[PDB]
Amino acid sequence: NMMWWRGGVIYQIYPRSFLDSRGDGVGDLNGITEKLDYVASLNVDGIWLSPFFTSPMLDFGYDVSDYRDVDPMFGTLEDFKALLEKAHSLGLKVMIDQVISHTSDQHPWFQESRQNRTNPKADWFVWADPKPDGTPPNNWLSIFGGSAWTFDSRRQQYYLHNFLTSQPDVNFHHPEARQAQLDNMRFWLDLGVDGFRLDTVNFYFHDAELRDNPPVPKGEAKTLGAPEANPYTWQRHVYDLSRPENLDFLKDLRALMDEYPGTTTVGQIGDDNPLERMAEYTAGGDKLHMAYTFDLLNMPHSASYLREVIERFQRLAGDAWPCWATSNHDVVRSATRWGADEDPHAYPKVMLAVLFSLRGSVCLYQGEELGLPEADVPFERIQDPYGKVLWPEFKGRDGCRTPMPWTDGEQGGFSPVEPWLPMEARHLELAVSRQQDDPNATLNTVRALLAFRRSHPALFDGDLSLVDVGDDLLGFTRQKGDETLLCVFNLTGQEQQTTLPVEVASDLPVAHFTATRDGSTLTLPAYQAAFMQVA
Ligand SMILES: OC[C@H]1O[C@H](O[C@H]2[C@H](O)[C@@H](O)[C@@H](O)O[C@@H]2CO)[C@H](O)[C@@H](O)[C@@H]1O
Ligand SMILES: [Mg+2]
Repeated sequence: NMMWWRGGVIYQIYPRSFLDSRGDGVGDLNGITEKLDYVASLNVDGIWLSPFFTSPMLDFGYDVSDYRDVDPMFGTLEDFKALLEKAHSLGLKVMIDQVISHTSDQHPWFQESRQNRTNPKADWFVWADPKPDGTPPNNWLSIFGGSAWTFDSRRQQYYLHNFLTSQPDVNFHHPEARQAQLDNMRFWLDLGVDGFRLDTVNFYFHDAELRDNPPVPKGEAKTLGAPEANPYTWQRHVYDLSRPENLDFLKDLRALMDEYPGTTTVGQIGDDNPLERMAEYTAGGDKLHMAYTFDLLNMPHSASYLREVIERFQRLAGDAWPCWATSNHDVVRSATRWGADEDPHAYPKVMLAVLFSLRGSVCLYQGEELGLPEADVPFERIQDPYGKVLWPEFKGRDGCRTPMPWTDGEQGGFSPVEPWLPMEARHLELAVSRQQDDPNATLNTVRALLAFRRSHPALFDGDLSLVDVGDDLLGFTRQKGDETLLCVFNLTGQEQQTTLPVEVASDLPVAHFTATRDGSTLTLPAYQAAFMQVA
């Protein structure tokens, strides 16, 4: 089945916070290998591993110094091969992150590049002369704070970095660099991986003319890939990323992926118009297989908003394929980000039902199946550098990166010592051991939802058609050939009622969800979901 990815569910693993098996407080590959049975018990189709490659860990993995090796803190290449084999033996696909838009400054490429203007790798990165007054070439801002340019005295030149200063951006306008990254991907492809999560996929190319970005009109909706307090949201990003040439490169990338049947790619979109960019990137069947945005990774979460997102995406290319995610290593956990003012146990269930019922692929973040809320990390335990620039208006991403609670024992059974990030007390209450045999628990709801999803083709890659179910409900039909399912969701803490826009043949029960269908009237209690078979 070469089309497993088109509708499949992927479980994201953040290597540093999954399981420590070496007793150093940091998660490693062998721990993941140890918990692959649990992962498979989740009824997911595969996994996505955040960067485990050689890195100074300034951005904790996303600042790579060696693309073709495992950082000794996570383990070895052989350990990864073992992980891959065990995951394959359990029927799990293995996707790994690929951070090719920027390297660490400790990467040999940049170490050679920064020496002068004539060295073999001088144009592998984005270098530019200062303005006559000595200031950066343009008004481009780094997401992690300050200018996107940093002066280097060896070359008398600013280098570009959309993120950390220790994360210089790769110059994709230089062909040999692009090809170098392609080969770096071919390495892992030859190892036998099942796919790649493409980090900052729309960031690859920049405007070679280094043109200034226009400011954002005051009172307009800021970009969804950054907090409000970030000055990065003050300007419209048109020249610093999302260049036309990128499309071409995508094709190239796709071609590489096409050399290995069964493989797939999911790109991370960070753009002013994310749905349009995703649809543009995943259409044609000759570029990205799929991609995800920040549309479901932000604050709005009502049925009206979800309807708006779906409508906005359906406006675009019909041959595009979205991947939907409500949580990851960059945002506040959905149980808190979306359901802070909702029921702690009831809301995540129906939210996950919605996520699993959307047309497209799914990214399920580690712990989200347990309904884990965001952890409040104290200032002296902050690890993420992004949490030290906008404090206290923005405290970084460490809250969603606290270690996985396997038991309610010491350190959640994550480590025999104090972990790199502290263990959340609330997470101990929602630990796997406490949750493994609880029928009312979120974990079993996830298992049942995914099993139910697996048993219905319409819920894999069927068409989605919105129906009028009212303001405070989310209703649509999923249709694939023989099957047509009516899906209605109540995301509120109140009982909702509606008249069925279509006629129903039967009810489809799943995971203790309860709704009453009397005549033409469907009634859903708080945080309940209703699946039905359309006549
Ligand atoms: O590797 C740097 C950074 O990139 C990714 O996230 C970015 C995203 O691409 C941007 O659009 C924007 O939203 O900033 C994000 C980081 O806050 C990675 O997912 C992230 O882990 C990494 O730090
Ligand atoms: Mg370890």
